[PDB]
Amino acid sequence: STGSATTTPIDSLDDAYITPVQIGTPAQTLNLDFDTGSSDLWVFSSETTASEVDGQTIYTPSKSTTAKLLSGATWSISYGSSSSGDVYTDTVSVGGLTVTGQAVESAKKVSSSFTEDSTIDGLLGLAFSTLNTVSPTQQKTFFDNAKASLDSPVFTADLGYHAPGTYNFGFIDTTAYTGSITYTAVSTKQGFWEWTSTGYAVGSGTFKSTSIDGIADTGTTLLYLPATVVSAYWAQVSGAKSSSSVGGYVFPCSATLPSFTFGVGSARIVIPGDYIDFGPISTGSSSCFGGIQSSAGIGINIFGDVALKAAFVVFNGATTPTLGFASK
Ligand SMILES: O[C@@H]1CNC[C@H]1N1CCc2ccccc2C1
Repeated sequence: STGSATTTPIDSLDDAYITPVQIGTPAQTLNLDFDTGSSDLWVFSSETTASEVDGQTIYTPSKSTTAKLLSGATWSISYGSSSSGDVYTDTVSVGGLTVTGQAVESAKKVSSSFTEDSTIDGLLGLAFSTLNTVSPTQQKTFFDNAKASLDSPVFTADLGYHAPGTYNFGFIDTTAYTGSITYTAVSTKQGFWEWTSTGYAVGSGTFKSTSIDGIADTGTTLLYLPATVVSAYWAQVSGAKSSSSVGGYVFPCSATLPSFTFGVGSARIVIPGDYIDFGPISTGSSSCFGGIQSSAGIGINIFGDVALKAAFVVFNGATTPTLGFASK
């Protein structure tokens, strides 16, 4: 089997991407944030504290004839945002691919950042099932449950810049990229799609060969890299500065940003400069927020949407997982 669904930016800045998901019988369609950095499928629900719902579409398990409460099971996750609740099993379909018995984690509580984002109805985790938070019996991701049925045990992320994109399950659309796909090793030891980039370049500058361990994380907006790398990037933008009050590098909105290249083996993925502009820091300001930021406070480097949307990305869930990147 295969599935294919369109993913859409939630706003004009590509702050996140939503993908429609059918849950239950009859179907209840929710728009979920597909997150390759986490492993829970959780949703706003009829159980969510009413004051914490502000425009989201909710899952109502009592209206699904296939929903079954998973007795004694709870979940709780933190990303500074958080959410928690109880657990149903139900039928879940993405893009025509159906899993029966998927754990659907129904929120009783969500933090303010989720409440304040009316466009995101929950998350669909695509990291490794070792990170799933359900207790006392951990549950499998949608991809893990689907994998044996898929034509090939893979999914692909093709995120658009200011444009729609696609998540495919079970096949690699050879028309969606240029050149070849370069595959690179993955460590699953921390439960992530963790890999090592071979280096970087800023604009038209020389490529610096250096190992950068990080995660391919569709649920993170920005590109978080070591302080040395990030300083080298912003040094090429006249007037850019790290702002303690804003919480990262900012730059004059009138600037033209250079591209940023990252290495995948001997291959190179070029992020156009415009992908790195996250707009005014507050409405009407002429200072803009940068899309490449230091990972120093995080403890891991994160190839978030800024990086991934410059590529066609293969999440290969074969017995030894790998990641593939192609230009597009
Ligand atoms: O918010 C992200 C969306 N995808 C998963 C979430 N992860 C990313 C990795 C990470 C590393 C250190 C501490 C927290 C986190 C949160």
